[PDB]
Amino acid sequence: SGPVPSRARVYTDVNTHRPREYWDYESHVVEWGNQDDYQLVRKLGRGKYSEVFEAINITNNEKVVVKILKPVKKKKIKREIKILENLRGGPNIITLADIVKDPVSRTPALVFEHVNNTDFKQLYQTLTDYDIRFYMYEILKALDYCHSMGIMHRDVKPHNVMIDHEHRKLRLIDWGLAEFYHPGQEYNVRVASRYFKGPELLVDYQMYDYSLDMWSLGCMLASMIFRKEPFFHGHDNYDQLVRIAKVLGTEDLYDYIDKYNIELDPRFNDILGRHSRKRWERFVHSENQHLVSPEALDFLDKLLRYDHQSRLTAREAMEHPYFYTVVKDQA
Ligand SMILES: O=C(O)c1ccc2c(c1)nc(Nc1cccc(Cl)c1)c1ccncc12
Repeated sequence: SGPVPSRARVYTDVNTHRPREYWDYESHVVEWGNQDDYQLVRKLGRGKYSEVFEAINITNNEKVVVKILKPVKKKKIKREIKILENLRGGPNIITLADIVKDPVSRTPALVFEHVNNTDFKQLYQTLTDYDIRFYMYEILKALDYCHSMGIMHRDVKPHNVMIDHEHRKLRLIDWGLAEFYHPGQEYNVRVASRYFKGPELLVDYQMYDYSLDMWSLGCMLASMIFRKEPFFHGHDNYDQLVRIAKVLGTEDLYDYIDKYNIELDPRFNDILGRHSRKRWERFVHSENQHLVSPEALDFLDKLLRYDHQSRLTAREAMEHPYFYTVVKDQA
């Protein structure tokens, strides 16, 4: 009978109501600067499809970041650029400063705003209960903004959240997997990073939406409040669902599969087994208790749901009691 269709509960038709130039990124004309305006200082890291460098803009001595793209479809480069241009100036969204090309190799590169980041592997262990609430609220500002702008990030994870802790400044980076939400579209499920993949990706339910990012956020929150990084530690995409099922239980998983008429891959039948929904208190211990509260657990419970439609939206999440003290302090 095929899967049951799904629509986002919020910002459903935002792209339909915009001119085609907004979302038809393949038609976007890119104007490439000369990479000679930037002098590379050092390599910061290598990605799946990019090499990132710290650089200096020789014209004004500003420190920037240059993301040299490895060859990918021109379609995909135009998508990242168009999304970054559409989101530019939005709350906690990384700023695309320039688009250049090396004169010799012709390799395209994206120039970004520099953030003085403290890596999550060093930062998260130092965060107070207030800090987690504060930064979660900052991520929510970025997500509600991009979702309102008709964009799903599709790769929310600690590496993609650059935090200048000294200045309490946060930027959501790496828009390379981001996509425009169009109601009825069947998207690629080979997105996000394993540990942050929502159950919709794991069961191959393609008609997903912005709510995908809310699952990923919930994975981040659970790792922060429980000091268990990553929270769901699967060995592969199949075992990832098993790890989730051992916490959220199998009853709701099978109800989700039923509701959407999802044809489940036959290997899941043997590996999923039967598991009760675990109480969040089972993850609380002497070393993380100070980060856990009834508000944190209620909020986490409302993000970590199989049914993507039942998760809090970024706007609903911002209104949660977990953030009452942050919201008070920001006024
Ligand atoms: O991709 C983007 O959108 C993107 C955008 C901005 C930054 C970035 C990636 N990666 C950075 N650093 C980084 C750190 C570790 C490994 C790698 Cl590969 C990169 C970085 C640092 C400071 N300011 C901005 C950025």
